Amino acid sequence: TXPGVTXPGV
DNA sequence: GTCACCGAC
Repeated sequence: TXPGVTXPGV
């Protein structure tokens, strides 16, 4: 996720 | 986080 908690995705 | 397979903590 994010960053934080990438994306999704990448 | 939650998948797509990458991201970039």
